[PDB]
Amino acid sequence: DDYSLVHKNILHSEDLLKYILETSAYPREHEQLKGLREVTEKHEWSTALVPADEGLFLSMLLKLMNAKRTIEIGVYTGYSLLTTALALPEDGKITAIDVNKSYYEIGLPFIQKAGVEHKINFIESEALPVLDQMLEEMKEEDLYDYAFVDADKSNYANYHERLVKLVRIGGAILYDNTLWFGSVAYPEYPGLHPEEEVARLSFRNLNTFLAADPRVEISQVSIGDGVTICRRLY
Amino acid sequence: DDYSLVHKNILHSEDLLKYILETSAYPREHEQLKGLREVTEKHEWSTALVPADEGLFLSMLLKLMNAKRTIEIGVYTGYSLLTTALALPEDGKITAIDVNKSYYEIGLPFIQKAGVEHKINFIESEALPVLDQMLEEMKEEDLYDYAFVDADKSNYANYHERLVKLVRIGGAILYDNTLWFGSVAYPEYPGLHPEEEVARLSFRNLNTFLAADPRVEISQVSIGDGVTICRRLY
Ligand SMILES: Nc1ncnc2c1ncn2[C@@H]1O[C@H](CSCC[C@H](N)C(=O)O)[C@@H](O)[C@H]1O
Ligand SMILES: Nc1ncnc2c1ncn2[C@@H]1O[C@H](CSCC[C@H](N)C(=O)O)[C@@H](O)[C@H]1O
Ligand SMILES: Oc1ccc(CCNCc2ccc(O)c(O)c2)cc1
Ligand SMILES: [Mg+2]
Ligand SMILES: [Mg+2]
Repeated sequence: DDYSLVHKNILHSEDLLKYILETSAYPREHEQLKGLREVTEKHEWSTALVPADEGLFLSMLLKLMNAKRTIEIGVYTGYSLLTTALALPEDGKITAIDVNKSYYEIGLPFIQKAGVEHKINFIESEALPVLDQMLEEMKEEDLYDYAFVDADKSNYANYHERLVKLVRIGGAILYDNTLWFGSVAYPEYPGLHPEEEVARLSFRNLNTFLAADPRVEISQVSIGDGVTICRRLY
Repeated sequence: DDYSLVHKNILHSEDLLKYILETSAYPREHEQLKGLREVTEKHEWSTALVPADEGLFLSMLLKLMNAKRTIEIGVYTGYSLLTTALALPEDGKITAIDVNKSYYEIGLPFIQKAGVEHKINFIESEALPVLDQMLEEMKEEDLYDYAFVDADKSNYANYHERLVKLVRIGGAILYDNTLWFGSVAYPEYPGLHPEEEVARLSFRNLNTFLAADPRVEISQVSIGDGVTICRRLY
């Protein structure tokens, strides 16, 4: 009623997305992930929730690459965070960052019931100052295997400049929402809320930049709202 | 053309697909992959060609899991095979299986000029006999890291029972076309060629079976025509 893109999906039909969720995603969704999702769906910002089919995709990536130490930028109620914590080994460690811990406390009971809260170091701050402080203290043997970026959309390019130094060589950086409900496909797009237009132009610039960035290999994956996987080359 | 689905997209517009390919895939596509794709686009069976954005996704998965030995079932002109060979290290090895070597001869010059043909063992045969002989010969030290299944659609479930024993624990099995142009989303779908309808039902059964299969964790990804990633648990 205030933002324009919230009822749009990138697949050709709602029926196909429902088929995917019902056939493949929900039967593989942890019970605490199911709980966190269903309370979040009643929250006013439920449009920002990472969907269940994308969540299982993040879980698969974490396990295939044997991730141990991860960083999560943009937590909200914690669906992707809890997804990550359940995918990591028992000794896995996550640095979670979000300006608003009130959202996080919506999901924390489910994280606790899942028995994975011990893996999480939550920092209530803006992401950039923490990443900049991490650049001064980071030791080469302390680099992250994996980074999920899902915070302020207009700041992804700034996040990238830090994360290509905070993630190990061969580690992964994942940028959520890089297709922005399909609106990135046109130079001009009508009738968006000013912040949705800022994010749209930001993603158009980020997609072009990442495609030309020699520090990484990339794969833009038309899952959820678009996820761009980056792999650090040096 | 006899098939009915060949031109249907699973994204909501051609413009979105073309944005992804033009922005994120084509600029990252190896020169020999581009040449192979262009020749194949002129072939009568170009519909079955793995698309460029999915190719980068397959390549990203291989590198993040540091795959070294792979199997490829369903080669055609070799786009995904070349993709796999370019991702592997210099001493990587691939077993490629297809019933029609003449398709493979179309892309072979591009594979050779990429300098990666030495990694490929091409077997001109039906996949099931080869897979069965592989299970009779395979030692635990020889198990594959990664398997890409993209051959006779109605036989995926049969391939699956062999491949869950031929990929290592923690190894990945990927099935192509698991969304089948979106037509899997409904119990019935009018206007299909008979063997288009057989594949559709075979994928509907396959997707339900894979979601319940305790031997693997899965992730169905709405990229290309749908890719289902399986990871062997035991
Ligand atoms: N500058 C900033 N630094 C850190 N977090 C920020 C931020 N600006 C916005 N955010 C947070 O980023 C989140 C985006 S919604 C994130 C969704 C979440 N990944 C999921 O799994 O569902 C919001 O919770 C918002 O509070
Ligand atoms: N029983 C069988 N065993 C092995 N290959 C088969 C087969 N039946 C069909 N095929 C082959 O499977 C291929 C499917 S098209 C595969 C496309 C390819 N993966 C790409 O990257 O473009 C065809 O080449 C067909 O010849
Ligand atoms: O300042 C904004 C930016 C965008 C909107 C519209 C969509 N709401 C944000 C959103 C949507 C999906 C996500 O995945 C995500 O992280 C966030 C509203 C206010
Ligand atoms: Mg998001
Ligand atoms: Mg295919």
